[PDB]
Amino acid sequence: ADAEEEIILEGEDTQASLNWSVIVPALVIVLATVVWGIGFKDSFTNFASSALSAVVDNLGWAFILFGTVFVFFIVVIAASKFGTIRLGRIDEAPEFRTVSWISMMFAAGMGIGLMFYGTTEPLTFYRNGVPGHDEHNVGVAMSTTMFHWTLHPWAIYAIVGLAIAYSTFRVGRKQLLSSAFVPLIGEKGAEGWLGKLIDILAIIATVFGTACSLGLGALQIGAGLSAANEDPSDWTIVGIVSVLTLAFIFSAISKGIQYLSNANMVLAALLAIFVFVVGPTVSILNLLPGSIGNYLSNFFQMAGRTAMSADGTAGEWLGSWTIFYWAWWISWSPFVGMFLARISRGRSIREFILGVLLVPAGVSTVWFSIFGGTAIVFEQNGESIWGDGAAEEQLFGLLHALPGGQIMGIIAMILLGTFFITSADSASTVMGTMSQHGQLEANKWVTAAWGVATAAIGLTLLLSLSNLQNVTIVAATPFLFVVIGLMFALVKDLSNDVIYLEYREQQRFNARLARERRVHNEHRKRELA
Amino acid sequence: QASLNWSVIVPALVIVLATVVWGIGFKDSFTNFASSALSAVVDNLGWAFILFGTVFVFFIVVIAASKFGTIRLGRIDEAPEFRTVSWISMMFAAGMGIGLMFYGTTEPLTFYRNGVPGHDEHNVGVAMSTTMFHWTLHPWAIYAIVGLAIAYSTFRVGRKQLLSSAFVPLIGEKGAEGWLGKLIDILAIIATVFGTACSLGLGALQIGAGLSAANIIEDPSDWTIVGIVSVLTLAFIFSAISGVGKGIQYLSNANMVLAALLAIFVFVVGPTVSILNLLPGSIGNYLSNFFQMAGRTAMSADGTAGEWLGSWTIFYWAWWISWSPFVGMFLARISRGRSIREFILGVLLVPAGVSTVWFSIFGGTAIVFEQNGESIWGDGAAEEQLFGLLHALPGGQIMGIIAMILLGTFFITSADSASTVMGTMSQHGQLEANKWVTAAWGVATAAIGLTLLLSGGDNALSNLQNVTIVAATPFLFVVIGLMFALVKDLSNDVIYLEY
Amino acid sequence: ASLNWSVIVPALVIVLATVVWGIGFKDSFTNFASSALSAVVDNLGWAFILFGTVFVFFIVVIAASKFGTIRLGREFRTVSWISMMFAAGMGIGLMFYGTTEPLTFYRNGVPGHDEHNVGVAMSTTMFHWTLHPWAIYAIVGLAIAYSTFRVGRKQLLSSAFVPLIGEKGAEGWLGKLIDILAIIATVFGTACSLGLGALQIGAGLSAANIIEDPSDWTIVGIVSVLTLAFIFSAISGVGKGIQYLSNANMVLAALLAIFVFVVGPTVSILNLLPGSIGNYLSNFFQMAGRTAMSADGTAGEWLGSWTIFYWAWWISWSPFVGMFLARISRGRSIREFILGVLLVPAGVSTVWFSIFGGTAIVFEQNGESIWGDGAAEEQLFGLLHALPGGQIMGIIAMILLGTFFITSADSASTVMGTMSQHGQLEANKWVTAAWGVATAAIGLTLLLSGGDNALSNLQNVTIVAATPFLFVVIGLMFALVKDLSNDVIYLEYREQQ
Ligand SMILES: OC[C@H]1O[C@H](O[C@H]2[C@H](O)[C@@H](O)[C@H](OCCCCCC3CCCCC3)O[C@@H]2CO)[C@H](O)[C@@H](O)[C@@H]1O
Ligand SMILES: [Cl-]
Ligand SMILES: [Cl-]
Ligand SMILES: [Cl-]
Ligand SMILES: [Cl-]
Ligand code: NA
Repeated sequence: ADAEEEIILEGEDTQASLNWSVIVPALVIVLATVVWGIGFKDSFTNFASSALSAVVDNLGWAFILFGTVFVFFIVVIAASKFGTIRLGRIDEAPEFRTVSWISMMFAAGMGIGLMFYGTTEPLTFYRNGVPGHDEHNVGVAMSTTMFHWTLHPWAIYAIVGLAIAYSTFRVGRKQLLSSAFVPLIGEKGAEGWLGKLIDILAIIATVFGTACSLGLGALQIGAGLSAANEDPSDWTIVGIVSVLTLAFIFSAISKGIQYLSNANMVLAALLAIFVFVVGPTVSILNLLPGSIGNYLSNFFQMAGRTAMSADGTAGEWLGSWTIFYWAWWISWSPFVGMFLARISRGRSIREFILGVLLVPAGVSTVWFSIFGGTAIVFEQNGESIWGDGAAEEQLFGLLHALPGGQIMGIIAMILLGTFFITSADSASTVMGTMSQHGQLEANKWVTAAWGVATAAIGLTLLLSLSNLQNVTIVAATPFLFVVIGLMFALVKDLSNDVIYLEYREQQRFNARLARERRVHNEHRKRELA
Repeated sequence: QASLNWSVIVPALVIVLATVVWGIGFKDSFTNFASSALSAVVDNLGWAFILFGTVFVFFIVVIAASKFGTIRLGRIDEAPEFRTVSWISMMFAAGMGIGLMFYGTTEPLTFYRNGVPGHDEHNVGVAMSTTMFHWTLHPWAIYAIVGLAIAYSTFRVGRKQLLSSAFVPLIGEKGAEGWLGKLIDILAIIATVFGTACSLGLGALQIGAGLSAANIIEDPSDWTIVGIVSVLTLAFIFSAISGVGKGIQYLSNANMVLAALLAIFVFVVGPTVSILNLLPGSIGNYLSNFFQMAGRTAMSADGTAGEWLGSWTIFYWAWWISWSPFVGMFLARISRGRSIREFILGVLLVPAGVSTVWFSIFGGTAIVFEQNGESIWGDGAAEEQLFGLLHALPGGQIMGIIAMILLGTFFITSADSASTVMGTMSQHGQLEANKWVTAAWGVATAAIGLTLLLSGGDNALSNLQNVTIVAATPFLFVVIGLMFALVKDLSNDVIYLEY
Repeated sequence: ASLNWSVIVPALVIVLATVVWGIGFKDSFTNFASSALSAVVDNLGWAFILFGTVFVFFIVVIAASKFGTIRLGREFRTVSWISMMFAAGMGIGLMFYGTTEPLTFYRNGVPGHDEHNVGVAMSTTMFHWTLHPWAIYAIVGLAIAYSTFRVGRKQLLSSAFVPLIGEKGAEGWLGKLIDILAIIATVFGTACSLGLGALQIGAGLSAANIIEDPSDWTIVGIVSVLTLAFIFSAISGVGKGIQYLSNANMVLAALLAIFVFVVGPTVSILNLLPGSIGNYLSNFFQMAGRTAMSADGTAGEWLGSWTIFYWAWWISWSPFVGMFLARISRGRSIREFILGVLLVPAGVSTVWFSIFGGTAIVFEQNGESIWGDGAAEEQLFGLLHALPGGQIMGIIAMILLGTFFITSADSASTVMGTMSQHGQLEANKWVTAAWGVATAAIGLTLLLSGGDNALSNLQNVTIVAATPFLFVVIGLMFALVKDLSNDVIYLEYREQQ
């Protein structure tokens, strides 16, 4: 027994048997997407469309409904009795230091978005207005954006994060996105076909998710070069893709990820601390209460905005906006949960939440307040930043209108890169981890096999943005349910938790004990007469 | 014969008969008292129905979150007689009914076509968010109070299953049997009379305007809107005089089918995707606009919405206060041994779920019809709009015949479940009501339905509403004061003292 | 017996100057008011806005959570206690802006909203007079009352900062500075409040057919009269003076409102209770989020003379109010004290505005306006005269107006003397009458500095006076936390599992 016991400890830990049926079926869709997008660029882009108008139009309500559920659900679980439960066992304290913890996850699950949409999204919602609302409305412009980037999207991570972190550290299963479904699917099913199907959908959803954030990032680095210092031909779209395609493959191997994302303060924060002072410092402050206040005010209105909203005239806006962000963050969750779990060893199910929602929310707030704020201010001063309307161009158009803009258009260029890099190395490691049966430390070649093959989709979704968008949206549609159902696994798992049962056992006990106590003191007081 | 309090049955009868006589005999000097009182009630007591309507929702929710939420309806540490899933399935049954049939298509659409006060017209959200506001939290918060009350007094303590006993903490022991004890249980009865009879009329009128639309009867003549009732009035008796057990589940299961069937029909045939969109739209909006709706009044809209109210909000509120005695019993019965916290959340969410999807489907499909050039409005006659909706969909010719029947079945399960509850408050809290009393009440109640329905004449629903409003008005304070009894009663509970 | 000179003298140099400067250099004086006003507003407005809400959430978090159970002790009847404090914290408020505010927000609308909009005219008026302000009273009083009754330090506002500044700190230059700002803030606030009051009472005589002239020889009478009248009460201390007045003050309060409630648009006023509350909850966050950047930039000026002024004003009032709230709240639990400064004062503000603002709107609606020439200090009486028997009740309103101020003045004065003697609870009458008159004569300064410069200086000078004190009120928000966590009843509970 002793010889077969410890032999399996070093067995699964060393296990590098790359699942041939988890990797290949993914390599298939990936390279098939590349070729069906290189060789076929006429019917492929039609797939993106017809599919989108099917996903968005027939499942949009599901993103809309459950998107707001995932928020509440996890807000409950957090303030729930399951809160005190420690991810792993009570023999484990926080793995990394808190500040390094919250910083490693917020800088890992954060698409280049804040760069890309930070300046645009608010300035757009302000110029063109959003459905069911007037125009040039600061409140709605801010509240809406906030709504896209704070609690709503980040509770998605929390769910998958807690679902894996528990299924792994607390129970002891392998770090598969499918093992988190054991409470429902069973020990057998997670090793059956579904287990893979999920670990597949997870990988494919991860790919399109990263490739999108890659394409957008590329377009903006390129547009960042076009306006700052120019490449009409796709030499740099494929060249700057390489610069990054190789950059994050570095950390996937190496800690390098523990340090790369760590420096996003000298870069990102600097940019913000810069724009804060230089620009409309006061106006920005005015948008802090204006963002939180208005965000809280209009919250449910947004969760209710569907296709019938605005007298049925919003189906489009959603697809271009909200519904895209939902599906897009979803495609990221499979691997952002994987990562979030790891650094959350020993984190209570509660503290894990607040560090996943509140911190990233507070930043997303103070970020869109600066750039999206300053932008809307210039738009007001008649000193527009809009330009041609190309989001990729706007970011810098704003920076440049500020004393010391060129120097920051370079910083924000690299920052745009690193923002992707630090959140693409974690992707790869996970791409392979699932490629090798929850192999915590995947062979550095298999992860690099994905990270690069994932950028082979970026060069496709960008050379053949409504493709980087649509394809991503479609690639996440099924995995949506992988989060919706996951929201059930996490419950029928906790509810089967030892320490919780030991609590719910000593709970029933007392109602009986107390009952006896009061019933025999109702006789003492009744027999008294 | 028996000892069933005459002092509660005679004062109840006289007022029902007086209304049937003063409704039939003086069918012109009755409509006056109707609009005359309705004007006093809505003007002078509108702020009340409004202010307290929302109060009840706070009160109830505070009582679940409160440390009282752990207490369970019955002896200490008692447990449910049914499984939490069978429990739910019974409230689901309580959800669907005539009100949903009648106002399921009309109400939303109306708030679209016309828009509500303080808001623009053709507003999909607001049209739903308002509907929700009428049929979800607010209405059930009321029932949940009365229910919670009757369930505590009966199971936790051991008082008779009566509303008077619910007031013991305040009125005193001698009070439940005294004048108030009878008064309260009288108002409760007449409340249930016009409360149900209201539901009955809608059916009889809808069924009627459904025959003239199904091309069976020439027009909903004042002779047509009679044959409808009387036969369903005979249908009632048969289910009561041979054991009322057929109404609670033998018809419930029939309704659970026809209804679920019908809803699914429009759901799949009609704009399935739109209907779905109106799930987060209904809920999402209904949360955004909750308090703005809780603060709407005659002053609202620059002082120009006190009428919109008396025809909707104030009416419904009065229709809920009135039905609260009946629903309180039903709930109280199928909820013994359930914790208060678990009780409320079930009585608020399960039903809310039913209404949400239901309106989301019907109204939803109506609103989408409006949006896309194809209106079902017709003559604005809410009675016929359900069918109009139906006939606009393929096979909507047979579904219009089915709805005709589910109305009958409902007309029973409503006049049937009510007859028992009505008979119960007549016999000192007797659980199993007499086979003659219930059967008698149901018919009496229906007699009022016919009365209000015929007394108004052309679009008589006014009376139905007005009178219902006038019947509930006193019992609105009953419920309000019922909040106070519940609190002291609970603060005196042995477990909150044990803790 | 040994009044802290370093907290008094340095606190007098500032008020003994705002006079000579406001009287000697009349021009450059207001050129500072109008200047500072803009600096504070344009640059700190965001704060009053932001943290203003922090005060509501934080205080509600505390009261309902753990610490709420803590007692404020190791004295006064309860129903007298509420009036004691309500009267002490509430001044000219309901009387000066009780008719004009809803009526103004209605006619003109409010930044980012249509006009003739009842719901918002209430939501906005209610926003200013219910929770947000009274949370500013709960905090200061709390930090003090606790630092004193639960810990043992003196009632000096400074000592409530002990948990952060140190037992040595509240004795250092800050603890004094804190009790220095505490004094001055308390003074301007009552001066501004006195200016408005007397000013309104003056106009109360104009259309009263008693004194047509807004003559100084008249307002001065009313001013000094108020002074001497409340000096009687301040010196008469709690039991005999203050406690007796605050009840009488409430008595008139009802009598008036009751009158206006029956005589005026009864049902409409009732209709407004739900409408006032509902809308208030709905538009709450939107209002907490309304900033100078709201309404596309246009919201700047409005906030300047409405919201921000209010917050800033209530802050110049937190020192004495909150500090007095504490003294009369020994034994009162943390939950009983926080729900004692909010619920009832917020629930009394509500009924008030629904009866007055409601009638004022209800009038606007029937064409029978009561706006006149748009002079706040007149509309109250315009409202009354329109109601049968309003002539006599008009006089009651004038008196009650004096009362409202009086009950707030005495508490101020006494509390001031407490800050003048290292926390002497019941200081020498002569000192509580010294500040009572000292602060009083300041009222004349801002009133006799110019016509519009009354409103100009009373408003602005007050704002500045409570500009730094704002941080003081946000600092207590920390010192109070630590002072709480490290409490016996709490230390004995943290031991779980
Ligand atoms: O539904 C109609 C009801 O009113 C009728 O009388 C009404 C009718 O308008 C009308 O029948 C009556 O005057 C009509 C004169 C010719 C009818 C014969 C009358 C002779 C005197 C007694 C009443 C009937 O005046 C009454 C005014 O209310 C009759 O009483 C009945 O038909 C019924 O009660
Ligand atoms: Cl705004
Ligand atoms: Cl119990
Ligand atoms: Cl809408
Ligand atoms: Cl309104
Ligand atoms: Na006062």
